[PDB]
Amino acid sequence: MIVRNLGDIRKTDRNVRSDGWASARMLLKDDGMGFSFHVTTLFAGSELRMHYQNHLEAVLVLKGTGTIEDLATGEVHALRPGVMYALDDHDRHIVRPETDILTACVFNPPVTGRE
Amino acid sequence: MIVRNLGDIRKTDRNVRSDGWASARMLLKDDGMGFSFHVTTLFAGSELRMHYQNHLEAVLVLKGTGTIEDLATGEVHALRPGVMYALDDHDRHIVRPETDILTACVFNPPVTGRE
Repeated sequence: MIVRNLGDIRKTDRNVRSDGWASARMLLKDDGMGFSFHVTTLFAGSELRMHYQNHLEAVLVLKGTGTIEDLATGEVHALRPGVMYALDDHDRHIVRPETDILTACVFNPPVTGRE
Repeated sequence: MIVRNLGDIRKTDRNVRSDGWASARMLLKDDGMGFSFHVTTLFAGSELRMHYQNHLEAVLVLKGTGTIEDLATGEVHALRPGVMYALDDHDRHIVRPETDILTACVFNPPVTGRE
């Protein structure tokens, strides 16, 4: 069994920061689960479009509010606690946090942490 | 893109209840992501040992307190918000919620919802 704490991971190189977000990587490919599992903070005021190519991602909103806009349809979806979105390589999206947003994220295949 | 709300799913047959827990299945195998993604409530006072055979599971604690005991080692781990555990078929564990515990859970391969 693995048992790990977010607060511990946040104090390590498994916690990464970029422009507009930070993420604590709880599980990465080398943990062997066949998916990665992250606790990701999306900062207020960012306009985020990143997607790791050749991966699928699911995102559960834990805290905070904002929007996710689907550029394929023009749909603007509310983000708030309990909203989940799922993305592939073909999605064209923009995530815009109103407040900071805390999320639980899953990638398949797993993110490696080496980019 | 998929975008779905916990409150909506909870009102459907994707929300299942058993002895000691209930789960809203956000993503199942038929959603095509290659993992399932659940929001699971573990009830206060339960002593839970279930594991779906031939699956891997990761669990992030969102709310509540309790313990997870590893019968292979005798380790008793605290459950509280931000603790993540991961299990395979070989783990021998008991989860004992003190309060109700809310979790975000990932299974690989995905749960089907047909048992």
